[PDB]
Parts: sequence; C-alpha cells; structure tokens
Amino acid sequence: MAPLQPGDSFPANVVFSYIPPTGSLDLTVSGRPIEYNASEALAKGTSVLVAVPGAFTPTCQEKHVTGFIAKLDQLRQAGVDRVLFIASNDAFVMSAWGKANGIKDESILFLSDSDTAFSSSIGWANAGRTGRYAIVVKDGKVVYAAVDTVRGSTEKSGVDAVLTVLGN
Amino acid sequence: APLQPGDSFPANVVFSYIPPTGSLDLTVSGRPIEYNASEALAKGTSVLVAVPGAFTPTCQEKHVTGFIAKLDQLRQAGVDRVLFIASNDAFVMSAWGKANGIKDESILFLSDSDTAFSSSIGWANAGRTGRYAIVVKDGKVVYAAVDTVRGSTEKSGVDAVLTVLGN
Repeated sequence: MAPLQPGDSFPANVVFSYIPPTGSLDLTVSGRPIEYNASEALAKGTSVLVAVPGAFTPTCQEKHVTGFIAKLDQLRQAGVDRVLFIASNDAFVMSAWGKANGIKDESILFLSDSDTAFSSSIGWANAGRTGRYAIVVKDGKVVYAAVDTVRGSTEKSGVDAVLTVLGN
Repeated sequence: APLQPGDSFPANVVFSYIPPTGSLDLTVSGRPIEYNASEALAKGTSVLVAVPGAFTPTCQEKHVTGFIAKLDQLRQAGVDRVLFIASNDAFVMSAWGKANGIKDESILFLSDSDTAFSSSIGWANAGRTGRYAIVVKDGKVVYAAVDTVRGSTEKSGVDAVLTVLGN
C-alpha cells in the first residue's frame, strides 16, 4: 500500500495496547494493560506518533526517544497535544521503557503496536518490528509521515524533523 | 523431544545476551554477543529458567524475584550459574536484569531468539517460551519441568529447584 501522504486521513479503527502511567517509576510493578483508541485521540488537536524498532535498543533509546524527551517544552510550545511512542514490544516492556526514561505522566505515552498490525497496515514494518517513523496529525489529517531507512538515522523521524514540520 | 532427568543437555544451544558490565542504568543499551549454553552447562551445576516475558506480571513479581531472594541458598546448594531466558531480545533482557538490581553474573538474562531452544524441547507458545526450569549437573539433566497453570511457579520456581537440589 502507498505510504501515508500529507492530506490523507489518519486510518480508522487504530487501537494500541498500553499501561497508562500511574506516576510511579517503580520498574518492578508490572502494571495493567488496556487499549488506546489512537484514531479517536488523533481526531482532534495535534499529535505526534513515533514508531521505533525496539524498546531499549541502541538508536531507539540513546538517540530517538531521548531527543524527544529533551525537547518536550519545544513540542508543547509548537502546539503538540500528545506524543505517542509505539513499538512491537508488549505493553509491559513499553511501560518499563517509559519508566526507565523518567516519564511519570502523559507527556509521552509508550504503547504497543501489537504484532505490528498498524505499522504493517501502512507498509512500515519489518519481520516482527515496526519501522522507525514519525507521523504528525492535526484534527485527523496527516501533516507529515516519514520513515528512516538508514541505520542509526533519525533524520526523518527525529524530534528536529517534527519541529521543522510544525514550524512550517 | 521432551527433556527428562537422565538426558544429556542438548548440544548447540546458543542464546543472545549482553554480558553484565556492572551498570544498573537502563538507559545504556549494551553490545549483544552469543552465549554457548551447551558448553557452560557441561560442567558444574546450572539452573536454566525460561519465562514467558520480561517485565510481565508473574515473571517479574513472583518468578525472578523468588530466585533473587534465595540466591544465597542456591549458592549454598552448589549452584554455579543461574540463567533466565525469554523470547525478548538481549536489550530487553539486559534492562530486565538491571531493573531487578542484577549487575553481575549471579543471574544472567539471555534471549532464546525466536524461541529456538524452547521450541526444540516442546515448551514454547506463539513467540514466547513456556515457564519452565531445567537443572543440569555436568551436562546431564537432573530436573526439567514446565508450569502450565496461569500464574503458577509450582514446578519452575526457586522452591522447586531448591527441593530438587536438596534431594
């Protein structure tokens, strides 16, 4: 299928699995997963959805999520209402990944694209992992969608690319 | 082939893992290598525990924590190495070990990539390993058992392993 383009509607009926943040960073509490209605959340306001190949893996952790965390204030000033990080890791691993990064609240949500269903549906999954990509949505419409295919690069899906889009 | 007491531990069993560096900081990822489990298990007393998933409720809150709480007793019972495996990748397994305060070789946290080993002994399910424990002495299986009851560590928990070792 053709990748998402600016002006496309964000796909309907997209649901992720996640553990909402409790405020505790205690990694030894597994938590309770529920679902997240991504299509509904993205229908209003400005959203940034970032997919990473794997929680805790080197680029995803040391460059990609850390870049977003470092510029959360700039994202908020740019009008972003929600930031979602997804991967194929299960909700328990994703919750731990957020806690390991000090995220106690909803500033970034960490969710599972179970079995890569959503990422596969938009052509950006590989053998059980999602690609590395970012989608910016406003009021249910794609503003930007791009995937990084160069190993270790966040040129297209990193926080700076997203901030550039929002400033234009 | 279901492993049972008296069998040789299978050959060519290799896991993927990040050897512990001493770090307890989950934000540093590490470099994975392979672990030759068949060779490590050929000498001494080994406990190999498989869990369905790093960070999941029973695996975290009951199974690995039970083993950590009684590492002193496992040592005194003659255990030379404890290995925890799951289908999660080596980066997740390393983070899971660090989340439990393990910074050395007291318990190693390794990936059974694609459930290769667990499938070969009949104890894997839909991309996850089963919950099981294998005790090995000098290359020979002395105990091998799987828990199939949801939330149970009756057969693969530390108390079952300590009982095995005491008999």
